[PDB]
Amino acid sequence: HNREPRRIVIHRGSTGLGFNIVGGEDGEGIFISFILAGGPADLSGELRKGDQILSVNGVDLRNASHEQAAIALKNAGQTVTIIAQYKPEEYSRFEAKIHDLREQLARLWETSI
Ligand SMILES: C[N+](C)(C)CCO
Ligand SMILES: [Cl-]
Repeated sequence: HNREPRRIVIHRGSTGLGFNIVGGEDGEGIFISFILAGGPADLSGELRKGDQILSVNGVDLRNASHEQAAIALKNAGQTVTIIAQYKPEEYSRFEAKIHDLREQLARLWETSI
């Protein structure tokens, strides 16, 4: 898999981008948790679950809060230029939050874009 940052351009009409984000803790970043089948992100075929979102329309999200990221993505207009970087090892830390909890005995804080 390409692990280097990738410049992705999504064209959408008047809908969401059709993916979910998790993250926003300091040092954590903003990750794709889910891609909706038939949404603009899916149809493009370029984004994946476990991608970190580094930038949207020239707004740096590498250390954004969850709310900052959600608002930047929702308000990005119809031509969305994303810098993404595939980091599945870092992504598995979100899966470990739910796993660790069900073991130490649950949903992630997640927004649909
Ligand atoms: C409150 N949620 C995080 C679940 C969705 C909106 O950001
Ligand atoms: Cl660019």
